[PDB]
Amino acid sequence: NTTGGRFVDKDNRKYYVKDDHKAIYWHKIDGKTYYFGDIGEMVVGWQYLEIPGTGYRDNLFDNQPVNEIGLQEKWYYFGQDGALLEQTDKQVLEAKTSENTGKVYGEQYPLSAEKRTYYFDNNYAVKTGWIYEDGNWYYLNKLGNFGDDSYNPLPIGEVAKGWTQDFAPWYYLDASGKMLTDWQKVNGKWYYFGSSGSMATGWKYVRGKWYYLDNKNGDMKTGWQYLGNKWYYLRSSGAMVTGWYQDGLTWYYLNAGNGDMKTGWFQVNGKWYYAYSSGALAVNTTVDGYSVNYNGEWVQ
Ligand SMILES: C[N+](C)(C)CCO
Ligand SMILES: C[N+](C)(C)CCO
Ligand SMILES: C[N+](C)(C)CCO
Ligand SMILES: C[N+](C)(C)CCO
Ligand SMILES: C[N+](C)(C)CCO
Ligand SMILES: C[N+](C)(C)CCO
Ligand SMILES: C[N+](C)(C)CCO
Repeated sequence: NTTGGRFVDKDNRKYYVKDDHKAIYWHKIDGKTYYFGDIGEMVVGWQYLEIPGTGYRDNLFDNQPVNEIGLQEKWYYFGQDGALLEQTDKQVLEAKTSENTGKVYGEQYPLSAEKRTYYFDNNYAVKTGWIYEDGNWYYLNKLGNFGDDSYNPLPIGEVAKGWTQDFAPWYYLDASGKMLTDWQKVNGKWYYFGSSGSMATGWKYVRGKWYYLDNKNGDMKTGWQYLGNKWYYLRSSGAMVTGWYQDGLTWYYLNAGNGDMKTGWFQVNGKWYYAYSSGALAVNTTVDGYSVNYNGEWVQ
């Protein structure tokens, strides 16, 4: 693509000069790809740059008009010689930090960070999103942090850990980035991630039992829960109860199918029972005149 010029050392930097003009941005020179930024300085190592190939940031020299278009940006790695790493699969590289990113030929060595595995797309840019590796799903960040002036792209392409949203469904990656599935206890509470990994919220039927995960935060509930102007009792295991349930000495009746707590007179196998407005089963007394025995049965 670019020819007739020659690399030059000057002012502690490396430039590519052709006819007294410093190349800028993306250039392909004799089988290798380089990036010279907005004024010519040759880059090395980790770089967050506008994507190449369009023409708006390619084959340009400081003696030319630069289109105001603001192109998408992604991470790229350049060798210490400024040559782009044309990887389409994976590479072990040092964790992107503030010290080892955006540097240029002529600057001192960064500061060791820690080696990590980075995956790449078919155009040599760091890959983002979900990936399945060695039997597990990992989420490679697609977004950076904050906005405009204080925007931070460092997180992009990194393996996510802990609670993470996918832009929104929530997921939880373990200490090594592994996405959890099914029942998992996190911070002492239970969560159900099903088989796809997305966090369940609200009511969920799992293995023949009903459970209620916080409609917002997803954490499994237990004990008495007032849901939808109805009471339900969830065992310590979280599983919903149906039928008779004794809390202390007080009895309650959870609807045989839906599970909601009953109040008022109700029948169970022909026999009549009465529950107060709190659910407490009436026993050995009279209810509006009708006698109820020790089992709460309406006797004559
Ligand atoms: C793990 N994935 C999120 C990619 C699968 C469910 O869509
Ligand atoms: C991040 N979540 C709200 C999904 C977890 C509850 O702490
Ligand atoms: C069955 N759960 C996974 C909900 C917890 C009981 O230990
Ligand atoms: C457990 N159920 C989902 C059936 C009751 C709430 O509608
Ligand atoms: C006769 N009882 C009122 C006790 C039964 C509900 O119909
Ligand atoms: C036992 N309950 C929580 C259902 C009654 C309080 O009114
Ligand atoms: C189970 N009951 C609530 C019906 C009474 C004890 O037999």
